[PDB]
Amino acid sequence: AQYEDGKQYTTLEKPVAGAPQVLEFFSFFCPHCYQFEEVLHISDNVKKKLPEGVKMTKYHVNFMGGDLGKDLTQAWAVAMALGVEDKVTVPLFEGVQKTQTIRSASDIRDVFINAGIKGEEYDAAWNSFVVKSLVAQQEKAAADVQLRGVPAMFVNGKYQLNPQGMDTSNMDVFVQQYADTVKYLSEK
Repeated sequence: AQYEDGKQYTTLEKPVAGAPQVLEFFSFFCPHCYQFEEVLHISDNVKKKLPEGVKMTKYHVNFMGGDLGKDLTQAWAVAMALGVEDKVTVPLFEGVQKTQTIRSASDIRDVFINAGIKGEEYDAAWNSFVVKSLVAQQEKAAADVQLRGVPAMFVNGKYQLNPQGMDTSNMDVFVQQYADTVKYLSEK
């Protein structure tokens, strides 16, 4: 064809029932994720081309950066609860990978505070049970797909984006190609 299994995507030999339609996994420790977010804006360009009535889900993972990694997964859960993903994603990435000023849960908190979230409000969420189930989801969803690497995108629990089998000479072209593949899989 033009879109072949094993080429721009792979198929899960054990499909996942009830999965979010589009599901993306990242880590703030993950350099390609930094690239995916900061330079390419993958998640944004995928949105731009998805049909809609399509919901997009992004989760963080634990298996990178040990103790801090989990803290980051809890923090991302807080981001989701307060609806502030848009305001912390960049400063988290740059705190972890660029400036390297994030070394403790407290430093993570500083990003939120500087992003305008209120101390009381952050700590509240941080410890809230709603956040606890949101950590659970992120771990469950990753668990439901054998996830061992990031970035990673899944479409309806049956197809996994395979960016390695796509052209990278031109950034914009890689993104378009990525995005369109997501559309195609969406329509499958």
